Amino acid sequence: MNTLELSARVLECGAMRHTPAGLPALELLLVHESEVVEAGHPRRVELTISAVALGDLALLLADTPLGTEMQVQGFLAPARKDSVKVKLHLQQARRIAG
Amino acid sequence: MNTLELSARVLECGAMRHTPAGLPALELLLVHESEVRRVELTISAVALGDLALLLADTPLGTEMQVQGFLAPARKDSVKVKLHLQQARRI
Repeated sequence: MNTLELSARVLECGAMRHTPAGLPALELLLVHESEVVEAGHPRRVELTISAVALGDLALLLADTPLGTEMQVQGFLAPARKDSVKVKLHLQQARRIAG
Repeated sequence: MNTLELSARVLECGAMRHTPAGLPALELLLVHESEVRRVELTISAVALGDLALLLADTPLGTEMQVQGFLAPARKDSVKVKLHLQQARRI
């Protein structure tokens, strides 16, 4: 089990790249903001996380306007081998239109 | 919406403490295993109140199913922490 669901705004949207096998790959920077209750107390949560799309989601998310609201889900992986930093690997994403 | 569901093994289980409000608090280190190399996801988790009592003194190596929200370890930190809202053994 490894699945993160998150609502966020696109803070940065990289240039479209491709793997050697020609697969589209895109890196984005997402910023999440919300209030949550912890142990029975209110708490502001502001999370910035790097996310990677590969394949069809990369094509879908390519050139997303900055500030765009999104709803994504995917799995967490270390940024780099043995890294304590984490990156979200997108499996689902949808661009919300205000 | 900010919810992470994760199966993991307890790599580190800290000593239980208490916040300035007398609330029980515990810090653990969890490791999740995935395939393609040997992908090893490590995640620092924090348990409060009742969950801290449940997880306190958990033997290392123990398999857990956890759920909660992610937040930065601190102001502008590049590191994250999983704030546990649910957790269960085996």
